[PDB]
Amino acid sequence: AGITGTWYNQLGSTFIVTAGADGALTGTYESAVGNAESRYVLTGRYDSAPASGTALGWTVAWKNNYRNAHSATTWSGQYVGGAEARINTQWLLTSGTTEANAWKSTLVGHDTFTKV
Amino acid sequence: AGITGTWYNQLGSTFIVTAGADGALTGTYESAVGNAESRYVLTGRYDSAPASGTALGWTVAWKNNYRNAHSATTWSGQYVGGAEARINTQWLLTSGTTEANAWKSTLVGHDTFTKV
Amino acid sequence: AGITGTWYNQLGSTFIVTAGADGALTGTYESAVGNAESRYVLTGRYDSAPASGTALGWTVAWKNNYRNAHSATTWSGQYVGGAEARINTQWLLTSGTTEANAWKSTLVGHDTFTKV
Amino acid sequence: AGITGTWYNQLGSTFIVTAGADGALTGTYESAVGNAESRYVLTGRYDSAPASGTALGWTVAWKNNYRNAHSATTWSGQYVGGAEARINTQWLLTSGTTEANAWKSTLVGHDTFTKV
Ligand SMILES: COc1cc(/N=N/c2ccccc2C(=O)O)cc(OC)c1O
Ligand SMILES: COc1cc(/N=N/c2ccccc2C(=O)O)cc(OC)c1O
Ligand SMILES: COc1cc(/N=N/c2ccccc2C(=O)O)cc(OC)c1O
Ligand SMILES: COc1cc(/N=N/c2ccccc2C(=O)O)cc(OC)c1O
Repeated sequence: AGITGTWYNQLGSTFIVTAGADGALTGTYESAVGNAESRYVLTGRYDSAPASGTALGWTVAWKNNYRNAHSATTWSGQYVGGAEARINTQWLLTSGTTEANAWKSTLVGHDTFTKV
Repeated sequence: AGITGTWYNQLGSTFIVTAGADGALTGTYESAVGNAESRYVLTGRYDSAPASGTALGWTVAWKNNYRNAHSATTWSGQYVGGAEARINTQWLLTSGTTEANAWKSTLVGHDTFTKV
Repeated sequence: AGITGTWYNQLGSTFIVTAGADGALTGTYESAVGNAESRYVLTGRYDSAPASGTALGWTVAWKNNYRNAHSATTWSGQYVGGAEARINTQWLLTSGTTEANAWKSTLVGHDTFTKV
Repeated sequence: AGITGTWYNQLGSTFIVTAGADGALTGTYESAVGNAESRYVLTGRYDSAPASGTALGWTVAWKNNYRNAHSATTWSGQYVGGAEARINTQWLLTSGTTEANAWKSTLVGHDTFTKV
């Protein structure tokens, strides 16, 4: 219930998610940045029996019917309930690269999600 | 096909994955370290129409029928096919923490998966 | 000039730094969290001829005359001038560990520094 | 003594370091990748009174007499002594960027240094 809903990050990206009773996370992601357009499928897992924030993570491969950025982002964070529910994350964005360029394949950042 | 199979990291953890034609990653993860025992459900996404490496990612919430470590790991990387196929990753392990311990909620590492 | 001064992060930690004409960073760090007390020596490097933020980084080994946490933090970020000068960073905190526990040796986070 | 010497990462970059009794790391870094040429000054800190691995870190701003990549890398890790001494690190490479490209300013990787 807590997790399920629409969330936006500081970049203006949109995350629509449903938390299943089995610890599954499914929804779609709409990105404000990068080489993207439209929504992308997301899938993740969360602690369906948390103690403290709720640990969760999700992935988006930046490929839909319109574009392919040949990359994937994984968000690792925790959900924090209250008046102002937030999802605090750290993410890794890996681009498919040649062996020579593999060293600079992964970006790291942090996103804060606000529930609408 | 290539991604689909049983993989092992340096630590001896086992990742059994099924790669869907649509870009879905589904499977089971069995760890060799941490507050864990047995297999855990994994879910991810991958680039199903790659260009050189194949971008992918997945999440495991460290909760099963036996234990709950109140944490989740996300692996972000690329599959490199060939005679000696590998999955080179970087991971974030976030524990559910109180707001006071939030600064030290996330661990970062790298794992190399092979079929051996 | 820009970089040189007293800065505080969101945790209430204190960073006193002087930027040398040669791209050197020296000062002391006073931590609000962890197993620390008093100041610790810091050393870093910055782009003394920036274009865009100014790229910089610094390290602190958590050892002084009073305590030893057997760990080191490296902050990688950029300085951004203006009315409100800020240092936006990502950090890695590695703890000396045995080979068995090396996998969980490194924490990752992000700090924003405000100049006073 | 142990840390002091010439080390090489997987990429073939060369790290010449001097470890001070007081916990200072000073030296030169010569890269094998990126918008770089020649040696760059490095500065860091290390635990000079370790317990098993030895925590350390260092920074290189990618500016010298020949080029300026307007970026800086920080390596955070541990020195493991013995017959086959190694320095296992994780690094953050931040480029100076405009505020619009700040989200993708930082790369993350891992380097293993040996004396061979
Ligand atoms: C690699 O190239 C691309 C990058 C991209 N980054 N998104 C993100 C990545 C990490 C964290 C947040 C976002 C966020 O959007 O909130 C999005 C793309 O789809 C537009 C794309 O093609
Ligand atoms: C929350 O702290 C925990 C950490 C944990 N590390 N595993 C991993 C973490 C990152 C990358 C690989 C592994 C790997 O095992 O391959 C496993 C746990 O199992 C419950 C656990 O609770
Ligand atoms: C490992 O154990 C310790 C950890 C510690 N984290 N500091 C930090 C680490 C990363 C980022 C910010 C801080 C910050 O303080 O702003 C500080 C210690 O000195 C108190 C200490 O012993
Ligand atoms: C700003 O983008 C750049 C990246 C760059 N990568 N080096 C490294 C980065 C991280 C870890 C190891 C290395 C290593 O070389 O061992 C080197 C540059 O030299 C100017 C440069 O400009």
